Amino acid sequence: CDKEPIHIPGFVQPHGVLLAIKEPELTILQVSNNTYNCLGFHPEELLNQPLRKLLESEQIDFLNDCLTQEDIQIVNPVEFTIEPIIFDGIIHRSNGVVILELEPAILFYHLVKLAIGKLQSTKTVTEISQIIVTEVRRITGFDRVMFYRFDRDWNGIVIAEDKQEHLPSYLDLHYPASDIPTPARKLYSQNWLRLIPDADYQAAAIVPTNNPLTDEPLDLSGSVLRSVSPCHIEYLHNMGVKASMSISIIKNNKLWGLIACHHQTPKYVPYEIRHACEFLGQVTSLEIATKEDNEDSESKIEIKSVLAKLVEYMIDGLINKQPNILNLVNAQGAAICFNKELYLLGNTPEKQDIQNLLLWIHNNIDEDIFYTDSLSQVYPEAEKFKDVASGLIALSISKTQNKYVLWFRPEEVQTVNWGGNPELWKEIVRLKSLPWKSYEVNAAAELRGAIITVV
Amino acid sequence: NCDKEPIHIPGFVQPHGVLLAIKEPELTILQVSNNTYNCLGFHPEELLNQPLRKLLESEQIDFLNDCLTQEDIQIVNPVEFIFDGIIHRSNGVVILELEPAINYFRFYHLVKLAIGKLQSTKTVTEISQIIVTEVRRITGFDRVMFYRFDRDWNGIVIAEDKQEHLPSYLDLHYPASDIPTPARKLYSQNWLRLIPDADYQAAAIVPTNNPLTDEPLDLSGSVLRSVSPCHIEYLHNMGVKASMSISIIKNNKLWGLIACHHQTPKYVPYEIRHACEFLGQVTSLEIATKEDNEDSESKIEIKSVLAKLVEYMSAEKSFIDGLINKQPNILNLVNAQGAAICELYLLGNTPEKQDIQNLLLWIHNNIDEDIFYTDSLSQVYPEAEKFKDVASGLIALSISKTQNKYVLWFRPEEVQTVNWGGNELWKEIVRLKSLPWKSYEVNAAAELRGAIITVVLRK
Ligand SMILES: C=CC1=C(C)/C(=C/c2[nH]c(Cc3[nH]c(/C=C4\NC(=O)C(C)=C4C=C)c(C)c3CCC(=O)O)c(CCC(=O)O)c2C)NC1=O
Ligand SMILES: C=CC1=C(C)/C(=C/c2[nH]c(Cc3[nH]c(/C=C4\NC(=O)C(C)=C4C=C)c(C)c3CCC(=O)O)c(CCC(=O)O)c2C)NC1=O
Repeated sequence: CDKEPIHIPGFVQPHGVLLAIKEPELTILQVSNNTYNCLGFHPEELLNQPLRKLLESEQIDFLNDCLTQEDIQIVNPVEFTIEPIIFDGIIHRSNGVVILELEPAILFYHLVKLAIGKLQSTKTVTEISQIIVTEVRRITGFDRVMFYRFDRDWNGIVIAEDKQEHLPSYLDLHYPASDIPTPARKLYSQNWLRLIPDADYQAAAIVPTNNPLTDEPLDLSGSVLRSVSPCHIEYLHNMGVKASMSISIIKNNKLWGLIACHHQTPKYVPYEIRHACEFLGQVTSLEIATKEDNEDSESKIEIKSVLAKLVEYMIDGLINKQPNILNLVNAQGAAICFNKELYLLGNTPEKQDIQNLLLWIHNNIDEDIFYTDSLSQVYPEAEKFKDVASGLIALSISKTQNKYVLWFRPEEVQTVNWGGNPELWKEIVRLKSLPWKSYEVNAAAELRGAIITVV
Repeated sequence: NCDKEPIHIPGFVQPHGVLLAIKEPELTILQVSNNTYNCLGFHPEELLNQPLRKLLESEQIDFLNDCLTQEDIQIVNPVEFIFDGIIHRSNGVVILELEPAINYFRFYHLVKLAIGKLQSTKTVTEISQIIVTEVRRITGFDRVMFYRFDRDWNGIVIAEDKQEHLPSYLDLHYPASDIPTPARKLYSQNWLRLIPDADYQAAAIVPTNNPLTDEPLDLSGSVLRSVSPCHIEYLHNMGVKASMSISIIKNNKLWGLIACHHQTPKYVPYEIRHACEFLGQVTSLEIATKEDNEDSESKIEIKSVLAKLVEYMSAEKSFIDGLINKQPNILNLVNAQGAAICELYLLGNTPEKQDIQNLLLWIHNNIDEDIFYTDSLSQVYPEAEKFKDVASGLIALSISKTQNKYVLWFRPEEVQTVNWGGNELWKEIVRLKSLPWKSYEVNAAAELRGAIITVVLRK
């Protein structure tokens, strides 16, 4: 599945025409199969003929001036005419042979400028998600538009949705990482927009399948007409999705998420709308990456500040004054266990249970800092106090002196709603606290030296 | 003072257009610019609490209602009433601005080519030169300058495309006083601004207050809004009789301005205006992407330097020998040219012994923080003037304030020659001051203190 090269299917979607054209002669090296019905010329009539076979010398002068540019895509939304049939066209190099793609014409900043400032006023990522799904639905008119964030395991989840009122909601449904394989994620990373105008499309083959000069298969990663994987066309047929459009939300040059637009009737997206939506991806990708670092750096500076108030306080100021020890790592409870002395704070396991956990940590843990979001899986007795200390951060200030600090977090029962995973599927996570942030555990490890310093 | 001027409600508008403040949804023309009688054939008193239908054809107000049904009217701008109309709701009454209506295939083609050239850039300076060149090629203004703002809100001409004979204002800093806070906010709201004729006589709106609510007409969204007198006096002072500006915006803050200037009067059509405004939006997103990626690269390499330093401290008998002798060393962490780990251990271009000893004396006697930094050590410690050549910028890292365990970084003085346009030329020499410390460098210094204490307590 991840081994399958979707980027070189050897086929294209019927609605457009593909022409791999070598340069400088502009000889037509490769064509699709729908070159006849769409362009009139039969596929054998076009092969190895120079591009002047179907284009005017003035349009060819235009295309050659486009070839002079450092990147041809600066001119990309080209308009050619070939019965004065009109075609929007896409130009891009791949394996040297310039791919040209023709989609028939339909007879833009105002559409986006509302959305740009509407995104500029956002505060949280979820606001960006809801605003962008609503705006993409209003611009496109798709029956369904879902913002779909990837997680640390590259699982999907419908973080936002805007749909037909009669359609079922897929909100906050998780999907397995298998549903979007690695080659698909790479093509989404390299393509701002992906389009499947009709799920019932009969693929037209690229004849010859290989480039006549190089024998290499034609690379179609940047091709807007690239054939869909049947493994996904069958999935669209299962859902009734006769039209599909994905906008790749990218952050740190990697696929932060997707915006999927499913339409029950088959739907062709005008280039002026594709320009409006592909531009909206750059705005959403920037507003998300900017809002995310603000929530993280402000969280990181805040954890750094409460440690500073703790250091100036100093056992006295750790458990007493307003920025207390459990504020440092956002714990629910805490226990300072110095020798036979025990200082509880917040909600903690009873003193016998804490002494048992301390004997366990003295036997097992061999590091100054140890942390888990589910203590029950390593210290099974913790199941009795899962509701006060499902999560633990042990800070062994001194192994020989029996000096420990134990942060405690309550169980966080999670109800993960999958669309199947190896129909609806609830997954009930339990004995698991809210996971520790990395900076919280780093501040907890730093607190050991901050405690030793005040001797 | 100048920062407390309500420029958004002059009560007047630029003569070249006609403003009509109409109350929704009756299309009742509550307010008109006084110049209606000349360019419209209708006296200002003829359209007061009158329906808009008396002035516009019913075939055109039928489209206007379909525009008003939308959540945002601006999608329909410019309406074709021969006049170009701009509709935008503001302060109750919707505003209808009418301008005379002035093929153009090369214009849109080079517009998209300019958008692609902006997307092909890799540094902010390339975006600056490209956007000024393209806006000049699109508009024909005699002068086009990119005007980046300072953290002190000083301007600076970072890019310029001007006439061959015109003076170059490049690199000239300008005082923040030139752009008062309300003007900065209005430029943060209105993305494009035009004064077609600096010598214009303002057209008053009758009534000045809203007839139904005794409120000023909020011209903040108006494209015909009259300029404040001070800006027009400056336009007379340097003789540019027509101006355009494109707001560059990042994080909802005015990151800069693309100032256009013309010796002759110029009347930019709404099509070229909207194209330049979209180019400014593209330039804003591109500059934000470049700056964020550059900050991410510098932060990642600084974290890698810190990780290598921690690995050296964990793989050497004394951590000072892993911080100094090994490469990357402690200088790589904060981009310093000198260092001194206090005993004492020098590294690189540092003040000589007894000079650094006096610096540690002043540090123990005065500084009262875990970490301290300044780009001009001499102005808080005069003795540093004797060694400003090697240590004008300092980072004092208080590993242990009590027993005097310190780490100091040093930067040489970098003399700056700030060529000001005002308090004509006003060159200002800045000395006794090193290059400014970047915030991530100070963060790396504090993280180095924490990692040093951790590896020390490992012993
Ligand atoms: C309710 C459940 C549910 C799931 C799981 C789901 C997954 C899923 N699979 C794909 C495409 C999707 N899926 C696959 C491949 C596979 N995927 C597989 O599960 C297997 C076995 C293969 C094949 C080996 C590919 C290669 C692509 C990308 C195709 C393209 O965009 O051209 C998308 C993107 C759809 C679009 O952009 O139009 C989604 C959301 N959608 C849903 O609604
Ligand atoms: C020779 C070069 C040159 C300079 C330096 C210049 C100044 C200048 N001052 C302002 C803002 C600027 N400046 C002021 C005000 C003031 N101005 C003052 O000198 C004082 C003392 C005040 C305050 C009382 C205002 C009110 C505005 C905003 C005007 C507006 O758009 O409403 C702009 C941006 C306005 C626009 O986009 O047209 C410019 C270009 N224009 C030029 O052509």
